[PDB]
Amino acid sequence: GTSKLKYVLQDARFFLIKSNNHENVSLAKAKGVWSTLPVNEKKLNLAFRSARSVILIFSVRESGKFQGFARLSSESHHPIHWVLMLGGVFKIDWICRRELPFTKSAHLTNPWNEHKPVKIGRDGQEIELECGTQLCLLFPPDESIDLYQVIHKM
Repeated sequence: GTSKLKYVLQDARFFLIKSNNHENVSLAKAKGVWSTLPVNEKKLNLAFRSARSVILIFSVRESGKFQGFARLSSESHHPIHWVLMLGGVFKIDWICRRELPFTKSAHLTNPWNEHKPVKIGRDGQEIELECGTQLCLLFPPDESIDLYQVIHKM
């Protein structure tokens, strides 16, 4: 179903994460971690304290797709063999590891990026609540995920 997912996303904040390559997203999916440049690290740490859930939505540049989404479980902390100055490491719990093609989100506009389609945005761009909720609800359901343990972290 979608009910526990909607509960996790209630009053959440959402951020677009852009990566240059698939290897870094695969590592993030395997290890449950992400790292970003200081300008975005400071914004995510502020957001983590400010909201019940902070959601990162991932897209590999040139792939034409999102690769999934995850929820911050910590602020950053200060090794990971990323394919490239970076900040600390955020722990994340994956909510969906399935892909979503940009063609399926063409009806969603992000007010915080001039109402451009939600696929458009620099790494770290915040996605407004309604747009981000609907984007997450478009992903295929990931039946390998149990949101019970995520709910307990809130």
